[PDB]
Amino acid sequence: TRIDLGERPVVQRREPVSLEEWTKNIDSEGRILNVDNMKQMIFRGGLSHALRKQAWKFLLGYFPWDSTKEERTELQKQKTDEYFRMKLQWKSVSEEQEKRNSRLRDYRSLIEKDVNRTDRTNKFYEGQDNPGLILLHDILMTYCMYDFDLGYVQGMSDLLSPVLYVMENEVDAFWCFASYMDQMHQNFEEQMQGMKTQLIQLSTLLRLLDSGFCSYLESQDSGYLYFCFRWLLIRFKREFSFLDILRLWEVMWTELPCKNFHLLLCCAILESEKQQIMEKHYGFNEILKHINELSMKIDVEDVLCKAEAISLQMVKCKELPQAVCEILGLQ
Repeated sequence: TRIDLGERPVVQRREPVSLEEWTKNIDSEGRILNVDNMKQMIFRGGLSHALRKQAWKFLLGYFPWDSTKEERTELQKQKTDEYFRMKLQWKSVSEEQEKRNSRLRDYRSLIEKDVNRTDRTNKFYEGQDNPGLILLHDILMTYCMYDFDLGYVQGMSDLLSPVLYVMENEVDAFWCFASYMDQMHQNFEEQMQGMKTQLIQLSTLLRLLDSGFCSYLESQDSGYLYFCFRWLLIRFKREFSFLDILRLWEVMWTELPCKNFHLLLCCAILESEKQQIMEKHYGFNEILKHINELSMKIDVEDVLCKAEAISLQMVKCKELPQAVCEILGLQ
């Protein structure tokens, strides 16, 4: 016996924010007028392709919302200088230095490995002669100079590639990736807490939604949800088309409707596959295969709707447990 969530609302989404709608909210000083409203619009509709390059800078934290234009143009000047200063640090490393730096050449081999593996049918990264791959490589090496303790960990190029695609500039892509890595950091740490914390948080959400399904997974030894690992590490990057991911991440970065919205996206997908898994009586292996084969077969708009529908239903609940309250950011 547990919580009655009540009925699930139906969610309606809106058209993406146009370049024109954006420019209207900018004053003469280049400040943004209604932030909360713009965030609501970006969450509700996403961003038009033309608006994507400027607005992501604000979404990712590269440009502060309260900034003016002169503060931004001043910021880019410092960030350009700060970037190439760090790029020079690894680029001036000699063969002799590499022999004696084990951590550095380890990072480099991991980078070269993932880069060749990243988005190779995309126009930006296609072909072995593509400048885009060099940019991927360079930005990732420079991030090793920026954060040497973390360096490069597998899956970080999957996070960078859409950011590099949108920004197209080496300096801009780095600092956007840099702020993106700040929130994504504990995913790639040595003993990784925050992958474990997210899996714990995720199961907590599911036990509230359908506890029968959770009891099922425990019987199938799927109780710790390792099949959700790929989802959480790279934020669904492998489950969606490149264009779909752009829209998916735009919406997430608004930080609306609640905290850890990406966990509810997991719930959204998981409730759609809930019946097939239980009927066909899938075990841990069949579940992992079923979810991996679910790639590219998921509609973004449908999932964003269900995920928000769920959050609305949880926040409204007076009997909602405190553990979930913390996860959704109500505390």
